[PDB]
Amino acid sequence: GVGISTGTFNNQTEFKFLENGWVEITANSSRLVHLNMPESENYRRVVVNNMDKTAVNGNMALDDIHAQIVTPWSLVDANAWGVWFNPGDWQLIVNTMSELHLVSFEQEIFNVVLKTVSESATQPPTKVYNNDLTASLMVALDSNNTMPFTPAAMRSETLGFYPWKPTIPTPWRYYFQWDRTLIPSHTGTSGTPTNIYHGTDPDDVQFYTIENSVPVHLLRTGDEFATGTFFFDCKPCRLTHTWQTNRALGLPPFLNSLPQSEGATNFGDIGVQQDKRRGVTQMGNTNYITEATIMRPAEVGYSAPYYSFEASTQGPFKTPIAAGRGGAQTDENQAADGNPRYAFGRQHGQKTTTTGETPERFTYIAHQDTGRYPEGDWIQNINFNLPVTNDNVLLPTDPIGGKTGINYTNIFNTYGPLTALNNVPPVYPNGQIWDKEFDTDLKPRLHVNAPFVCQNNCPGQLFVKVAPNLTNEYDPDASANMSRIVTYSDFWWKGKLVFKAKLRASHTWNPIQQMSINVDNQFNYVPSNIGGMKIVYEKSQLAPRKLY
Amino acid sequence: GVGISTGTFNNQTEFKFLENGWVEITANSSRLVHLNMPESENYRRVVVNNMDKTAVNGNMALDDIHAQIVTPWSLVDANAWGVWFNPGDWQLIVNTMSELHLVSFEQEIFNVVLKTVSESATQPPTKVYNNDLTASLMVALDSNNTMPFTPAAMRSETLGFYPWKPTIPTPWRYYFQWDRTLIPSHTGTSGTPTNIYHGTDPDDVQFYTIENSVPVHLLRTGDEFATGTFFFDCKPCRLTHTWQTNRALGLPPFLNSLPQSEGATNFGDIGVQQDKRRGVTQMGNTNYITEATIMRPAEVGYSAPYYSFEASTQGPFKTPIAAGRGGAQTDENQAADGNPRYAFGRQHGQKTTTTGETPERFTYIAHQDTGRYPEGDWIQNINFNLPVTNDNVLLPTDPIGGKTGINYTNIFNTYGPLTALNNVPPVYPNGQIWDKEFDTDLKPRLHVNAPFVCQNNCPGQLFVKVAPNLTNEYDPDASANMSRIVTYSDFWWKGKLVFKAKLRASHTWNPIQQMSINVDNQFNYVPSNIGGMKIVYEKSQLAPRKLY
Amino acid sequence: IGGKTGINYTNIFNTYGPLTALNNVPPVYPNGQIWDKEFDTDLKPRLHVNAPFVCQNNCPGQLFVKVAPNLTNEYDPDASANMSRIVTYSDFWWKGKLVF
Amino acid sequence: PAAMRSETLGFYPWKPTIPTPWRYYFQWDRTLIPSHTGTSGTPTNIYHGTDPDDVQFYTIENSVPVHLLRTGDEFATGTFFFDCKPCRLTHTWQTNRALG
Amino acid sequence: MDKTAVNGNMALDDIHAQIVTPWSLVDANAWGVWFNPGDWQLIVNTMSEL
Amino acid sequence: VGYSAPYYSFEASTQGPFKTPIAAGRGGAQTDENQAADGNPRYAFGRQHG
Amino acid sequence: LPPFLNSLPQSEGATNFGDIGVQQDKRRGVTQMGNTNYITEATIMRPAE
Repeated sequence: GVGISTGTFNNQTEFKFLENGWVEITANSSRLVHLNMPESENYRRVVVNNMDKTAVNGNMALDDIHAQIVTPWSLVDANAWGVWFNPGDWQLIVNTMSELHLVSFEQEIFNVVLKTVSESATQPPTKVYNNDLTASLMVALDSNNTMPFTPAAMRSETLGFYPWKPTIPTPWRYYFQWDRTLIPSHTGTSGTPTNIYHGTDPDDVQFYTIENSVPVHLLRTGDEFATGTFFFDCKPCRLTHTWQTNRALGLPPFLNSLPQSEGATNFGDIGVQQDKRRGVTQMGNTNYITEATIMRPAEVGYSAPYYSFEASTQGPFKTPIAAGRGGAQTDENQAADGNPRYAFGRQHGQKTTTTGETPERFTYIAHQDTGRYPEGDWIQNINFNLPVTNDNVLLPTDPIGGKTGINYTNIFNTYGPLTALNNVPPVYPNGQIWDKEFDTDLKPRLHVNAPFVCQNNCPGQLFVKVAPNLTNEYDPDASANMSRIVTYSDFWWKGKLVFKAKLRASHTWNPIQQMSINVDNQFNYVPSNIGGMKIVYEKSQLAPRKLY
Repeated sequence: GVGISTGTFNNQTEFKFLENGWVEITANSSRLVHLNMPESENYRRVVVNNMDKTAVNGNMALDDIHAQIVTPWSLVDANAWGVWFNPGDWQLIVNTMSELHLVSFEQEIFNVVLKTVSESATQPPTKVYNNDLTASLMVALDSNNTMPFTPAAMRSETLGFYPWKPTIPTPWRYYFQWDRTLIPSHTGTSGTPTNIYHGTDPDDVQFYTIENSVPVHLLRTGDEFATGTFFFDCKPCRLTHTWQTNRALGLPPFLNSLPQSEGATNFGDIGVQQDKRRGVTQMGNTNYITEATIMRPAEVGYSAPYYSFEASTQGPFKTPIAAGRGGAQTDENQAADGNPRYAFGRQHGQKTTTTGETPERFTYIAHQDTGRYPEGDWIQNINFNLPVTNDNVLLPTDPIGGKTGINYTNIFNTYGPLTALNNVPPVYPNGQIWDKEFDTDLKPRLHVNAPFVCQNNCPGQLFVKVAPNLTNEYDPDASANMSRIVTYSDFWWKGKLVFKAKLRASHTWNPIQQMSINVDNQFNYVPSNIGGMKIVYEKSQLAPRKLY
Repeated sequence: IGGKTGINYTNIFNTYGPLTALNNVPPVYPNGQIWDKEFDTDLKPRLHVNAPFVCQNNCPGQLFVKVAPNLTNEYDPDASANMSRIVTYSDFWWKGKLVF
Repeated sequence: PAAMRSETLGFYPWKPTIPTPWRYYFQWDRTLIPSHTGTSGTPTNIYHGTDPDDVQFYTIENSVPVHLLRTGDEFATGTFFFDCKPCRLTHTWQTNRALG
Repeated sequence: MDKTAVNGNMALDDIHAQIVTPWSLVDANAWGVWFNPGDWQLIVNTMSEL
Repeated sequence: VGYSAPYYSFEASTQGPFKTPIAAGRGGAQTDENQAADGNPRYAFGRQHG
Repeated sequence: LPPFLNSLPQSEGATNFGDIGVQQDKRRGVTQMGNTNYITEATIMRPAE
């Protein structure tokens, strides 16, 4: 009814321990969503063109030319870790569990309130907000996944992370087809390369509308819309990292001489010469069996061509890399490729009382040792004389193509049938939870943006829009814009995400690295005297696991 | 039989998760115990007298005069935390659980081996060790608790903490009655005070023997002795600490002025004068309602007379204190009373390859804020004029009895019917697990040495002794010592301690302090290149809990 | 005591013992508290000095109330300023029932 | 408990009342050395800060289910049942000088 | 701290830290909420335990 | 019956000084409003509460 | 548990005493003095009073 509520606020996460060390995690989340009427009631087709920026030779990485369809609908997106967990629940899950399953997902909309602004133009020009009890909110649930899938976590435009703060939805848009061609150059190149935007191929035109595809529900004040329960079928995401490289697989060599005194410089020693040892190598012309030459079962990780831009029908793009380097060799100073860098605003983890429009940034360096250190690689000739000569090695200090800043590791690629690698780790709080698999014949082995991939079907997207509120003067045969009453809405969203985890067990004599609070990160978890909150990122794969 | 084994080595700890968030922890432990034949086969009554040490005036804290009965039996004692858990299992229990129950306890002895040394006196004088298949080992289990209860963890004489290292049992002894009287003095006292050892009261003489009290089992090589399962009935031991003092109980005052800018120096302010506020105090002649004067429901902790030696029938002793101070005010520099100090050797956590006979020491500072800071206490007159006068306060800088190093906090005592306090926390690895309740009419509310107190009955003590191996020449009517064959033994001990714990839950937005490994304590959990191991102490009450 | 003429030994005296008998606190009309919560500690106090009844295992839960946010048309969560709301208040009726 | 700050509901049934703005204590560390009037120098009057081992930040939203009430709505707590010792309405007069 | 900076006034300490929440509390834990002086006179004069 | 407590005794701890609570104070023929005592509570309140 | 005696008497008499063969600052056990290495019979921790 008019003065009857249709739902209940709930933002609790529960832990229900089953038998055999399985625990059912059910995270609830509720928000207050503020929605304005759209700027235009029509679908647009806008072409973005920053050709003045890439007209300077060398700046071809800054390309932004694309085409998109601007729709009057808005999207409610809750596909991020920080929507469902606070740092206490995340510390509990990360420290106590070993693997994670994704079970189900629901959402609903209740307690709709529509108000109209009537700006009484005084000399202090005021505005009185009145309830419009007969206005409607239009809600479309794309359960068959007919619309193009747009995850909002990649643009940092999901729901907010604080339960006591009102949030906004994202204006929806999708990509339209275009053709462009950009020839690269460098600073000090004679002439201008081709920088051409061709247009649209008629064989690839797809124009989607919400009205022709999805049934749209009209919600007044006493109405309530509830999505049913979707059920996932996914692979488990493991909360442990591996440390073993190719240099630490299998049986170590037997030491015939052990140290007799304590110290960091009392080393052990194999008492056999390198040309008198036993074991298997893969060098048919070499009697040396060392730690770098001994045969391993497979290879962990691979080398990829890093900072490689590939061009296609719609312009250049960067090549994605599955796992980057990180650990004792690389810091914030030592720049690497493969580690993602997140940017976000005050709604998603930045300090709420900060000044300026510069976002907050961090680079996520994972714990799994599956990367490569490109400054220590080399090729050598198959003759394999051990004091190697100048013209028999390919070093990373040798120029490729005459360019002194390019070596062979920039174009190297060692992916093969012996390559083993790991899935991507979850990133709290800004990371995505699930993702959709590509509708192609040969599917990729992993995604670099989400730990779960719903294979057959994913949860349908939820669209929302304020219904048009017309005035007395309205002529559809006139070419001008539709004149509407200034209306906005407030509704309550409530979701429920259910997981399933397994409690970890101790295997070693020594303790394990855990997530804790100390004197350094103390004031990152409490509000300030004004109420400024923030959410700093936390690691997810803390405990180690033996690979082999 | 002779060539048949009678048991299985087991040193695994299991975690069996039940329903409703309860987990059954079952710790197994196994050792190899090395036992020699006793020095004498008789019971002795030895009186220890260090009267030359306390003959100097002022050293009366160094009293060691007592009397004891030296028995030829040895004790197998496994009442310590480090016998049952490694640091990985302790990290799991401390980080994941909230309370701890003690359920049952078993032990057994198997695979007995008795050998005789026959020293063939050559010029390199050798010794050949021969199996004596008909020798016996005597095992007595005092299941009715007839012998006096002696816990070996208070003298650091339990079993070892490493499963791959052979251990020894403790030679048993108990206290005999004596009477002594020592009058204290100081350096520069005219004359000598009374330093007299009187003797034994005949009303209090108790001489216990193992043979007249306990049935003794004789074990040959094919024999095996197994204690049954004892079942505890105890209160649960909680793995969370409290932080709330008397200054943080109840509703805070309402602030009429909040800060407008961020900073450590933008304070809030109650906008009411101290003589115009509302609330309840306990001062009938004072209109001031401040944070120190406002009525609280009860009192947390108490003041005790610290470093107070009390004298009785058998000499002076220190007064035990339940909870000492510790935290932001006290460090290793700022000495305190109430916090225990442990000393131990290479078998119990010291570095195994260290040099010297100086033991390893640490002071255990707990996390629970239930102590007192004696430098900030004061008494004042009941007239309560607020700028207080010199002769109306009792300060800790005022001398008591004319002594400049003694103030009133050394003789103060504020235990009352309003005092609330907490049980003692477990100390890993050197701390005791269970303790026996006193057989008196009015029992103490807690013990300062063990978190569990078995009230009605405790597990019985296990005594062990090599049976006498006589030679051909033996005359009992001759006053000389019995001549025996030099014999020793090796047997395997195996115990099983079962607990019950409850998994913790998250309640706050912020994370909780956990136990972790880092770059500082990294090499405390791995062996060295010689095999030197150590066990450093770990805290047990890490998470906080609201008191009120 | 200690050379101070305004302090005697009764200010530092304490004669609580195992022979001490004493009474519970009396109710104070009208300003006094009715019930109180027991401390969640291992060794609990024998009485409280502020309420005659102490609910030992559990006490009645507290009741919190708040007016829901009433936003205007201009609202930007990415702006560091304060949320602008419509000035709202409430009136409700409370009704309790205590049985002795 | 709000009775210790004199901030409960009103005592007259025919008079409108207000509720109390909620707040709780956060952890801090401070140290104050006492003195008297006419003491040479200044004692230590230091506010240290917060211990990270004792930080507890509670919110209503993450802990309690919150009901939304419009005009036609009504919220009713169930019946809680106490288990307490009886409070006696008689006093004792006998000292140690009047026993036996 | 300006109040307790004068020597001798250390009973007037008010330094603490608190969390200020936007919620309000309905508290009816007092004797005067439930009884008028007539009912209190009846209970006090006629009864012995409660 | 009853006990003696250290009266107007301020104890200090981690978070500052506080007064020691006393269970029962004196009162009767010897003590009046003039004769100040310790243990008896003192209430302050406003127009809403009496 | 009493302390272990490393030297027992060899003759009978009221003045043939035993002796702990460890110095007072070299013994093991639990005390309640955080600033003292001496473990004597008056300093050693007892369960209650």
